[PDB]
Amino acid sequence: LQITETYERLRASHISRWGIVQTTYPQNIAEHMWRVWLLCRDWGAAAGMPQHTVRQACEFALVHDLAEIRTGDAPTPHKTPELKELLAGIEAQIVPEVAELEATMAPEARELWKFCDTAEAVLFLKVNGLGAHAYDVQHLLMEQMKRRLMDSVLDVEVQDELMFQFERTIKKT
Amino acid sequence: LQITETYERLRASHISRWGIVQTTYPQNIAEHMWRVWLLCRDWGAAAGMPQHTVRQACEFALVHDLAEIRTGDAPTPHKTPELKELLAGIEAQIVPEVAELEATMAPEARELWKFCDTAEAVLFLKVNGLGAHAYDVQHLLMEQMKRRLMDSVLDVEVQDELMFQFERTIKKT
Amino acid sequence: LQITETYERLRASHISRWGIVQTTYPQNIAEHMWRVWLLCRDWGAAAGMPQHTVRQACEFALVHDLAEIRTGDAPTPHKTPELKELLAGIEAQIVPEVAELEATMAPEARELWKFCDTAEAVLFLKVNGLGAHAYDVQHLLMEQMKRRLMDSVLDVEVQDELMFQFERTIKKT
Amino acid sequence: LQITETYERLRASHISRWGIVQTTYPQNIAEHMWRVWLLCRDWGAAAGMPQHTVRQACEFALVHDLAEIRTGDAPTPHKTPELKELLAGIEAQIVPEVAELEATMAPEARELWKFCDTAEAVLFLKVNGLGAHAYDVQHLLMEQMKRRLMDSVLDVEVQDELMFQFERTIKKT
Amino acid sequence: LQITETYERLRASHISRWGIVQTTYPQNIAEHMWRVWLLCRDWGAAAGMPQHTVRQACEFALVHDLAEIRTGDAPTPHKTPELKELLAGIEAQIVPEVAELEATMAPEARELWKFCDTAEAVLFLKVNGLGAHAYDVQHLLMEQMKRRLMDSVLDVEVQDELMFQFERTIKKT
Amino acid sequence: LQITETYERLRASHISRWGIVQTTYPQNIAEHMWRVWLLCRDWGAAAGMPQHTVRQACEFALVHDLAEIRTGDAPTPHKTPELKELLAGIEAQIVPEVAELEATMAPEARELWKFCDTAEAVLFLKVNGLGAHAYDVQHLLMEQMKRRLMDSVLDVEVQDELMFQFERTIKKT
Ligand SMILES: Nc1ncnc2c1ncn2[C@H]1C[C@H](O)[C@@H](CO)O1
Ligand SMILES: Nc1ncnc2c1ncn2[C@H]1C[C@H](O)[C@@H](CO)O1
Ligand SMILES: Nc1ncnc2c1ncn2[C@H]1C[C@H](O)[C@@H](CO)O1
Ligand SMILES: Nc1ncnc2c1ncn2[C@H]1C[C@H](O)[C@@H](CO)O1
Ligand SMILES: Nc1ncnc2c1ncn2[C@H]1C[C@H](O)[C@@H](CO)O1
Ligand SMILES: Nc1ncnc2c1ncn2[C@H]1C[C@H](O)[C@@H](CO)O1
Ligand SMILES: [Li+]
Ligand SMILES: [Li+]
Ligand SMILES: [Li+]
Ligand SMILES: [Li+]
Ligand SMILES: [Li+]
Ligand SMILES: [Li+]
Ligand SMILES: [Zn+2]
Ligand SMILES: [Zn+2]
Ligand SMILES: [Zn+2]
Ligand SMILES: [Zn+2]
Ligand SMILES: [Zn+2]
Ligand SMILES: [Zn+2]
Repeated sequence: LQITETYERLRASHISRWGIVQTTYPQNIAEHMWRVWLLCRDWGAAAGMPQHTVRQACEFALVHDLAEIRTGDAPTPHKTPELKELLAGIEAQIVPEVAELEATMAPEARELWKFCDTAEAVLFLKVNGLGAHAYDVQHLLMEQMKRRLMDSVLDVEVQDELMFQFERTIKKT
Repeated sequence: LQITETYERLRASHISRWGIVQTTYPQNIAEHMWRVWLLCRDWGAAAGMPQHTVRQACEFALVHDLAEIRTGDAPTPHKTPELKELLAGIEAQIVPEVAELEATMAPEARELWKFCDTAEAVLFLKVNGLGAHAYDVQHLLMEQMKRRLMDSVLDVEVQDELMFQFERTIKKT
Repeated sequence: LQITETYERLRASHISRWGIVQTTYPQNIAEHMWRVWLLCRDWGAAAGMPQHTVRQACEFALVHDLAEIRTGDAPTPHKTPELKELLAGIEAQIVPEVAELEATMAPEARELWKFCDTAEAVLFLKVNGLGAHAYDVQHLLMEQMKRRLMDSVLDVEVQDELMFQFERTIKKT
Repeated sequence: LQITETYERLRASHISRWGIVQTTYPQNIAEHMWRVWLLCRDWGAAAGMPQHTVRQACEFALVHDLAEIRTGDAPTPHKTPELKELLAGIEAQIVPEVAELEATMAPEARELWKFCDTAEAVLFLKVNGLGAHAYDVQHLLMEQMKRRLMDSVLDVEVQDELMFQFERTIKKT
Repeated sequence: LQITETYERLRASHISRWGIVQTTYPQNIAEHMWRVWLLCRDWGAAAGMPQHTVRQACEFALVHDLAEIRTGDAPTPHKTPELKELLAGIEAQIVPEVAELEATMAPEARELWKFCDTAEAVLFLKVNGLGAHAYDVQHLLMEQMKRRLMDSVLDVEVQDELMFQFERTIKKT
Repeated sequence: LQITETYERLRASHISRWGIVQTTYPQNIAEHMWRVWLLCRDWGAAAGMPQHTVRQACEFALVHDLAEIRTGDAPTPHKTPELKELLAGIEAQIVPEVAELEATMAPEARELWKFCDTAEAVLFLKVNGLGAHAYDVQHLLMEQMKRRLMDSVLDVEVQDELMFQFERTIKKT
């Protein structure tokens, strides 16, 4: 069950996202993780967050979905609290090193990562989603991203910078 | 959570299989279910199974993966007994009519359907799988299909006809 | 010429539709037939049509394009009366069992199937058509579907239910 | 019915070949016609055919499938003599200028074009065909190409040069 | 370095355009060159340009990007004067016969070809571009095409006919 | 010319590799950079290289191809010394921060990165290359990778560990 080999980790590019949403092509988790990393790096800096916090978010961004090489990527609405509890234990056996990183993340780093993880998905669908359901999902994700950010421990000035940058970015995407 | 609308059921063609395996294109569950239906129809008849049994397998084949419109399609190795128990309850809320059909299926109809469901996957990868992992998955599925068939309640003559037809079919695929 | 083998019938998923129209991906006839079957099942029931009629439409839906495994799928405008007459004889040699089903279909079952066959195509292009020609084809098909329905033997109440459901479905597609 | 507009002729790149054969992507008739043109140019010259003959083959190569913008591309085995007779009249209404060119082609130019048209298809499948049926089609086409060439009016020395070049080309494709 | 073999020239269909722009699929240079050829043929005739000029533009259209089989297709904004000077020498070694044709082209033939080369790209993106950057590129190309045409040696009546036909064509694409 | 905005950097996933090689799909530079990063991380550690060296290789891996968002990805054989000299100056204006990182890299970090950059390409083609040219490119890259490694400043024990891991990985890919 545990992922221990580079040949397995390389299969990040074989793991397709958006399994219940029509898209122009099957996005893989490697391109997703790179883009989330980029957002954490750029937007963490734009928001003036401490370097140690941005570094932690970026480190997690690059590995956070590796368990999906075994589990597959499952749709957000399907990940209820009960399923997430079961998946957390399974994922900790698959990638214990990722579980350890997740357990060490500071709340501010976690909230930067989560904002960027959802933002990347909205940005992806803006270009590559097809049809009414995909459009609804894009907009639902954007609402969820904003609600989570607003209720988070991030300072309001940081929240505002993240939304400033998100909106500038999506307009040009 | 429950799927009640035709516009949702049409999204069977938006649900991608093989989320952890490299393939030439993203196969959807609609084409999968049609092909499983075809195999149940043709191979149930070739094996001389009673018409009522073949009909039940075929009816289930056409709807059996509909819950994935909500849950996504998850990889076989990930569906452990504990996860399947949780998924069974969730899936019964998503598509109660499919759960009712599953609970009424005769063992012989279930075993025909399961053979055909796995055979379809092997046949798909024979053409459309890419790389060493996909090749291994194709062959693992074929071994699992044979083991399940051999240990099933189907008469040995039926088992042999199903394997006769499977092998003739894959040679020409 | 006759299709007699399961390995050939499985090639339904190798037969590409929309050969003269730009689309986001090549839809095959297996996913098309599954979706037409679904529409016949759901919309026949919504319209209160007799169970025997809906069953006949659904049975035909699952096999109706099998001859295309040999002939290819040809564009609707190209299928003039003279070509259709020639194709009918060829198709009857390719899939005599499908020709027999077609010759037994009740008019109401035929009109349900034809409505759903065209509706599926409109719905597909709504999501997956690309460019001005594809848009025109989508809208032409919708006009043809409505005209055929209005001139059909189906009761006006059935016609209205079919259009009610079609319009609700396409809005959400 | 007649194609008269550049916007319609540009849809050559919207017309997909291989409608009954699994391929890695949907090849269009524009890339096909360019490649057939290239083969006529290069192999006609290699074979020492008169410039006027090579020019005629090349001119036809660039337009020969334009009627498919209306008719679709249909599979070779389906084009029986009776269907071809009907299609010839339809195609002459669609693209009268192409029909006029075809009626003026010298036999040697026609045989160069036909060799190259089939060779291009073999070469395409060598790279992009998927599965056993596609492999069989590739090899059937190669046999048909050779038989037609051997029975043609082309001098044996020309036949041999065409096969010399075909075999060198496919080895490196 | 020099391209001398048909198997290499056939790789025109392996050379992907739009390497920095999101598109629905990877357009190759063979389909591009066919479409540019078509535009030169049709629009040169519509504009009443001399047959010898249209022929020269068409001949160049069919081969003009062959060096990209070695160099790759590079984005227009990246091709600065300094890079183009270096590329011109490299391309002349790759395809000396294409360089010779380019050096013989009459200015009016060159301007017809260049208009059509850019028009084809705009028309392609109209259908197949995805996202805001692709939209901007489509519109930038259209502005560049118009500016080059207006400043060219082509008579104003020819310029107007080319724009008349371009606008009619894109409206229907 | 300079890339300064997150919306531009996100277009890493819009930049297609393998522009002159047939592949099953268009790989983008984001998935490439993630995979190169992974190889640097895993294989640098397996080889016992100092943490500071592996970190530097990994940092560069994640950004090293960003200039291609403007320049496009060009084929290795085309990047002659003269072209690389010109590109180095252009790329330094596009992404000065990447040029600064490149100029600070220790030789051992550079050689780890270069090994992994080429290995990733071989591994990609092993799964996704199509046809004889792609096969030749895969094997040429593997020979180039080995020659560069053997002539590098890396200790022989490090070279051997890198080849040990590469060969184990490709066998399972
Ligand atoms: N509302 C939604 N409906 C369907 N799919 C969704 C939704 N939100 C996110 N996703 C996708 C994105 C990833 O593939 C996966 C979560 O990482 O789920
Ligand atoms: N061993 C396996 N590894 C990865 N994927 C697999 C395996 N077996 C089946 N599948 C896929 C097929 C369906 O998408 C889904 C089950 O219906 O899982
Ligand atoms: N007006 C039209 N123009 C082009 N293609 C069309 C049109 N109507 C239907 N189709 C397609 C759908 C199927 O592939 C096939 C008929 O089943 O034709
Ligand atoms: N034996 C065959 N089976 C299936 N398809 C075939 C066969 N031969 C040619 N083709 C395809 C190539 C074009 O799409 C079209 C003829 O131009 O038919
Ligand atoms: N402004 C632009 N940005 C990005 N890509 C562009 C632009 N203009 C043209 N192209 C593409 C089309 C061909 O692939 C190639 C030139 O033949 O460059
Ligand atoms: N020999 C070769 N022929 C063609 N393409 C090649 C070759 N080697 C590498 N590549 C590709 C990989 C990247 O897209 C790009 C370099 O990063 O060039
Ligand atoms: Li999807
Ligand atoms: Li997959
Ligand atoms: Li199409
Ligand atoms: Li095909
Ligand atoms: Li692109
Ligand atoms: Li490529
Ligand atoms: Zn994620
Ligand atoms: Zn199934
Ligand atoms: Zn149909
Ligand atoms: Zn042809
Ligand atoms: Zn060009
Ligand atoms: Zn690189």
